[PDB]
Amino acid sequence: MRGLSRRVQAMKPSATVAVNAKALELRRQGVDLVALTAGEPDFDTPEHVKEAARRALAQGKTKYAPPAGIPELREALAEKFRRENGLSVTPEETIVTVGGKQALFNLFQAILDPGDEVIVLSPYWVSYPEMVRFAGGVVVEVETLPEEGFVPDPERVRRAITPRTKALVVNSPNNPTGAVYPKEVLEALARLAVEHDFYLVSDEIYEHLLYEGEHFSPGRVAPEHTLTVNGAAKAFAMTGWRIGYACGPKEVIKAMASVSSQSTTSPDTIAQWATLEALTNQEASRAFVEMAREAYRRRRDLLLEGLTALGLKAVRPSGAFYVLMDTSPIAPDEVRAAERLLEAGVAVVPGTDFAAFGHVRLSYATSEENLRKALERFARVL
Amino acid sequence: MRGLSRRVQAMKPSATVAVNAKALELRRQGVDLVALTAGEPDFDTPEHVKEAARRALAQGKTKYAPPAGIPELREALAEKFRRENGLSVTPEETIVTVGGKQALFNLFQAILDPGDEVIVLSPYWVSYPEMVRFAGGVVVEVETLPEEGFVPDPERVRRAITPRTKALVVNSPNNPTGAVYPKEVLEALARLAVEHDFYLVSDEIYEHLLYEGEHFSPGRVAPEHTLTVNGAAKAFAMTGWRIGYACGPKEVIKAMASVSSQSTTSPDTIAQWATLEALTNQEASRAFVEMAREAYRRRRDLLLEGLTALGLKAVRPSGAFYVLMDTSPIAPDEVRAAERLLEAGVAVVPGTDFAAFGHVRLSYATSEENLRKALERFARVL
Ligand SMILES: Cc1ncc(COP(=O)(O)O)c(CN)c1O
Ligand SMILES: Cc1ncc(COP(=O)(O)O)c(CN)c1O
Repeated sequence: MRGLSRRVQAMKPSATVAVNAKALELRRQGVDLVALTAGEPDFDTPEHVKEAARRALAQGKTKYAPPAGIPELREALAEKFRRENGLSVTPEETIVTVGGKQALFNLFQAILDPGDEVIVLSPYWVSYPEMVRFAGGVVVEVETLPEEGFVPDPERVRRAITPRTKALVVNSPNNPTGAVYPKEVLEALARLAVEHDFYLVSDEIYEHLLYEGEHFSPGRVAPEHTLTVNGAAKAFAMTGWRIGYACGPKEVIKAMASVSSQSTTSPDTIAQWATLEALTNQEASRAFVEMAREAYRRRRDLLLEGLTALGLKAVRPSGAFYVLMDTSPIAPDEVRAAERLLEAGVAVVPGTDFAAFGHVRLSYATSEENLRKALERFARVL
Repeated sequence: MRGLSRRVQAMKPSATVAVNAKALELRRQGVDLVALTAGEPDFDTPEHVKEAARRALAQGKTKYAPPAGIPELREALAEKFRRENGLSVTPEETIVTVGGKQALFNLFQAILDPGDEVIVLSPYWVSYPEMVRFAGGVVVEVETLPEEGFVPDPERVRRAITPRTKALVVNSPNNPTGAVYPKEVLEALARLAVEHDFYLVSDEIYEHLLYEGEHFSPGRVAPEHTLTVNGAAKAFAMTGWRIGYACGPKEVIKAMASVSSQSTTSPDTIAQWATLEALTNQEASRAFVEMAREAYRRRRDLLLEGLTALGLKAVRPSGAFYVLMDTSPIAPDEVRAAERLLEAGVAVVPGTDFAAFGHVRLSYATSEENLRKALERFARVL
């Protein structure tokens, strides 16, 4: 017989991706709207990275790369995790994937048997629950509170652990909250994984878009229980290049490259060499990162001051480029609230699927002009 | 508890990929060996395609593309399947994936429930069985005979159909056999799918590397049951670019883009624009294709004549760039036979995992010099 599988029938395709398409299609309709839905830098990818790509193209580096990635990138990855994060990985405990998303997807497909539980901290990124269930696992949510700055309380987390717990997913800096969890809290979560024997999956793609505090890698504390996921996407404005990377226990990494060989073979060879440049050319990349960070910081402060002045509540973010705004003043719920905003000319992502009810997610990864323009419309809505 | 999943523990990572790494590492050791294991063109990707890429880089086309692919490529895809294959698809029934492999992987994840059977014709490509089982399906093998030119007998196929049959996988031109199935046989297989109500998955990536006969797309006969898989990899020497495409029933295509959104988001944006050029610039691409085909043809004939002279058997291929060679004269089995050849300085892929026992797979996608050099070593082994 014909027909789709149950797993695909159960799955929700990316909600953030979906709302972006809608806001983009509305502008084609000539509709004047300010989109605050983007989850990607407005800056183009730095020139040094583009040159590395042109150089690869010219050198004929267009053939298949190994499932785990070109050796050269793996060595630079080992160096980056070591130098920037304190992790003691070897190139063999490193892997390159089609974006950080495929690092996570291949991760779950490699460690989840049907029924295995995965603890997810809410508000969580739209994709965690979907990937966990597509692999057959069960999502166990542990709540994070705004009054606690959206930082996890390791005690609420311990109370959600069961004999079925296979993994715990931490994301700092956080999407959609923008929170940066303290070293102490991360060490605590890392200890729970060691004590109870399960995997800590640390999603660090926003590590460089930090404005206050410091970035701590739990993998320093629990090295054989931790899988660190990262990527070139946010740090270098390389979202469309599709290059992510991860490190951790050699056996899990080796399992992940196996899934890669039977699905995508390996990521784009040109994009791989381009990324090698972003990582090794420290002077040039550090320069881009410093420049983008200060621009985002400047946009964060601008946005937050405006919300405060309009009497809209929002926990002050310390990383990433998102803000969860309490929509109570606008409507009784995020869906109706997001509808009103769209009608006022501003597109936001409702917090429904992030489990951030009563809130809406804003992105300050656009021009100051757009931010100011959005703030005016918020005003009239109120 | 910690531990890998049972599905990943059951899976065999790509065998062809593995033997290539070994032959490549041996040459680094300074070992003098001729590798006939490659499954990729020796030609670099044509200039027009590289230019389209440079133009995209320069225009800042580095952001996320939609899960199904940039609209422009989908429209050109609809035009290609229509113009080149006789398929009546629309852009909405088209999808771009990270290589043809992800088209197939996402396919099976979207239509296979545990226990669903998928008929696979042997010798089959190493990855079909692995992908089928990773999604929970069961592989039902239907044998193809050398004495019948490795062309499937639709009657043996009908006798393998059961109430559990969800799909049938056809691959023409074929890897590893190089056989090109006749229009009649393809129409017959397409009818079985309609009659018994199941999916026909037609893997056509080698459509342009055809030396004798014509390429028929079964999707013309059973359009609502067929999923045509293809890619830029073989036709344009774009293996490392990771761009594949497929068309078929809108609901299945839409399910495939959903899996993409929760795994890789979308393929490389730069590689997508590069591919748009390969498809629309017909004069330039047609020129590359004609040139490469005649070079492969010239290498096929060279290889085959040499085998014939050494008294080694092999069915004469009409497409792709592989040849299944009967290794009886060399050893009692492909594994021992592949071992002897390696020591004689020639690396081949044993037919074990292709279910082509007693055979070894050779690739004539290298210089005439390499082919001649390999033929000398075959001589001394005998
Ligand atoms: C929290 C989080 N983790 C992982 C990713 C993966 O990103 P990509 O596929 O673009 O690397 C994203 C995308 N922004 C993200 O927001
Ligand atoms: C029979 C067959 N089908 C599909 C593919 C997919 O190729 P790719 O991922 O490089 O597009 C290949 C690779 N050569 C193949 O041999």
